Amino acid sequence: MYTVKPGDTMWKIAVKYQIGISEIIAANPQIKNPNLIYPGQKINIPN
Amino acid sequence: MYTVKPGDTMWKIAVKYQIGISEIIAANPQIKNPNLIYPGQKINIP
Amino acid sequence: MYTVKPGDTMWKIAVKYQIGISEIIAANPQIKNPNLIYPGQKINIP
Ligand SMILES: CC(=O)N[C@@H]1[C@@H](O)[C@H](O[C@@H]2O[C@H](CO)[C@@H](O[C@@H]3O[C@H](CO)[C@@H](O)[C@H](O)[C@H]3NC(C)=O)[C@H](O)[C@H]2NC(C)=O)[C@@H](CO)O[C@H]1O
Repeated sequence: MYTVKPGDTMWKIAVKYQIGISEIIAANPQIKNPNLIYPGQKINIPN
Repeated sequence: MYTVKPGDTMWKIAVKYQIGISEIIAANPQIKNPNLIYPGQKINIP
Repeated sequence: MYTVKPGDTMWKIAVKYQIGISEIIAANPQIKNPNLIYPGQKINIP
């Protein structure tokens, strides 16, 4: 549900959606490490 | 067939040369982490 | 309070510590250019 933008970190995404980082991680169990994601990939955000 | 220069990122090389970001990443599976590239590295242009 | 590993960038260190790039930049005003950190350099992680 969010397309990663250049420079984004998980904290920035968490700030934008006002949700904890661990909730975003739990929505994406296929991700090996968020340090491998690149801009233009889309991650799921639980509402 | 592009040599990384200081200051480059994979997104900047894709935007500057008009290559899609998923295409440049898929052309370069030898880059373990697309966020970490170094000057002098050669990357493939699809 | 953290030693830069070969292969670290400020963005990778921020993502490891669950913080943002501005926060790690703010903590390190001795770093002239946040894109350029060196192996073995000591930085602050707040
Ligand atoms: C896929 C994508 O574009 N990701 C973005 C990241 O690339 C970008 O981080 C910056 O990445 C470059 C390239 O890896 C880093 O430069 C490297 O930095 C190290 C440590 O200083 C240095 O040894 C390398 O020589 C140098 N390489 C080059 C080619 O100059 C740069 O430091 C990263 N910047 C930061 C602040 O961590 C991040 C952040 O802009 O965004 C991703 O979206």
